[PDB]
Amino acid sequence: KRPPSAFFLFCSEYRPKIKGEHPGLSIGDVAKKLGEMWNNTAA
DNA sequence: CGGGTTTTTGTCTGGCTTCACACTTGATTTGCATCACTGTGTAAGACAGGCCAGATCCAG
Repeated sequence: KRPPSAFFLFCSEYRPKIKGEHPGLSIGDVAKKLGEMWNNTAA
């Protein structure tokens, strides 16, 4: 159901970067980082 | 006016679930306001007025 898109793959691939490089915070900071990274780069 | 005898329950007690709860952003899906119109209103009766007809009256 609900076939994902390029952004969902971006999330599922680049969230573990911040989840393993800085595990001291919850994935709220990881989402915030991934979002400020996507907004600064292209698609 | 209040003594017996079961119901009706929140806990004490601490330790096992299954759901609850921060963030995105780009869609995707619902929810709701807006606009020019609609149908149901739906057959007879009362009254004045012109018109001849025939009754009402006049005079040789």
